[PDB]
Amino acid sequence: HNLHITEKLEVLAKAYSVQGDKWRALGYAKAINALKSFHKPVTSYQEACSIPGIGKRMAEKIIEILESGHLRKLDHISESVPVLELFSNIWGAGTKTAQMWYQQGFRSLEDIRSQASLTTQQAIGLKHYSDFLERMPREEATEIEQTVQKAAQAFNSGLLCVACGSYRRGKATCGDVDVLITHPDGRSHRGIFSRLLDSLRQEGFLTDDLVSQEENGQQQKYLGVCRLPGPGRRHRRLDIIVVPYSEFACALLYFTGSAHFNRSMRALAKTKGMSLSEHALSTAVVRNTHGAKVGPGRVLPTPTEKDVFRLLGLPYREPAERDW
DNA sequence: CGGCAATACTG
DNA sequence: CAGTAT
DNA sequence: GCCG
Ligand SMILES: Cc1cn([C@H]2CC[C@@H](COP(=O)(O)OP(=O)(O)OP(=O)(O)O)O2)c(=O)[nH]c1=O
Ligand SMILES: [Mg+2]
Ligand code: NA
Ligand code: NA
Repeated sequence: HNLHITEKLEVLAKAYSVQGDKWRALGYAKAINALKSFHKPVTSYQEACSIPGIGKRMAEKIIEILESGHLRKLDHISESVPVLELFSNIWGAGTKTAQMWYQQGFRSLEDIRSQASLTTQQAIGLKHYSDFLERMPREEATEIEQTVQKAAQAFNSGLLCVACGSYRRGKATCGDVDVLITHPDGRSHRGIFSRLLDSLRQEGFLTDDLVSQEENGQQQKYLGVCRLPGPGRRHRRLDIIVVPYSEFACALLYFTGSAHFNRSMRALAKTKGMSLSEHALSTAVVRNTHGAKVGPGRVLPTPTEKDVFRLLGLPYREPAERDW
């Protein structure tokens, strides 16, 4: 909700991110993800330090954007950054691949297309490069969720289908469509991916598969590309997860996010000797001196999302209140 | 000093 | 496993 | 980067 001083920081955060300095980029993310949820412009160095997420190092940079109106750090960002960002926006390519391609002399998508060795996923990502950078209106996301739900309830009307992610958080636009599928009887959700996916392929709704371990009967997620019928339609990313009714609440909480919200909640659980994943909320978890899990602990009953919050000693938050 | 979420595929 | 993804 |  404020301080365009962040637009200068966002640039650095993205630079460190594409370059692989993930932890540093996370630090900037939180500092920025904070300078927004805040209220008044920061006018003092000590007034910065006071904000949770901002430190002495960050404050000194927040003073050069006000006292000087410009951050000199941006003037020394590697010329490789724009290219690394270009490359890492290819679905399936991350910082490691982008850096490798850059080191190999590649500088444009034309270079990637004609000379780079692409994985199957990356070839799909490049083929839909522009489309994958666009967000769809939530109205279209509804159409996509309904298309999957109809095909699902087609072979089992008992299947519960819910659109999660940014859609459930009530955003105006959606990057992809995240559909969670389960079954109230807690058993019939058995290997339905085969039937659902082949049904969606049957009607030409699915165009490309990115992640889909279909040889496996334990498949949990399907990440792919779909496109609604008619003219003026673009390819949209689709992410579907089938979960046992037993893990419905945690799966719903997870898939709804946001990402930063999930990380915050999971971090809280850890401080309480507990653990949260899309599968369950556990207590009495044993972790070594490195926060690594050594002992599983006990799964706690979590029939509903509110239960998870309750068990964590947190007040319930509607999906729209989790848009962190 | 050293964690910063916890998990699922791919090859 | 590393890399990438949610 | 931040912070316990
Ligand atoms: C990326 C990521 C995501 N999640 C969860 C929580 C969100 C859902 C859906 O992710 P998505 O990227 O579609 O996000 P979404 O919120 O739907 O935003 P878009 O509208 O799709 O961009 O997955 C997570 O726990 N950790 C992560 O690192
Ligand atoms: Mg989404
Ligand atoms: Na990418
Ligand atoms: Na497959």
